Amino acid sequence: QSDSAVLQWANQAAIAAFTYNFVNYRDELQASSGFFTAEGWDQFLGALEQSNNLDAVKAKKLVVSAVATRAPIILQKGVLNGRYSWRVQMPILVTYQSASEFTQQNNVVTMLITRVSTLNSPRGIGISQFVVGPA
Repeated sequence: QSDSAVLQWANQAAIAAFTYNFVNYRDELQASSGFFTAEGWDQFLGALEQSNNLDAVKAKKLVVSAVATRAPIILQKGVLNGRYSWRVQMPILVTYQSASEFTQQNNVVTMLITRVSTLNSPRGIGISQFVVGPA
């Protein structure tokens, strides 16, 4: 598990979460579940639920897409609760658009990636915590 291996793996992860539309959101959602640890997935869902973004896309029939504003960094790394973790951070530009609309947001995604058995996640690592903020 390289630091760069985790960084990129964390790069796809973030962008994937903001790549879906009102037509396929269920496939896209469920697809990116491998990216997450057992609880990181529960956390990610709970966060989705609380946000409306999804209801917005479904309602206004939008196509979400995102791109990395800057390169992802590792704020801190090392053992957290007997599991080696990386706290990766990266800004993105989300683009909620349709035939009628076109919005953009500047977001900062922060993920806690930890090590996990390859018997459940062939990669070896997983997002234990996915957290979005503005600017």
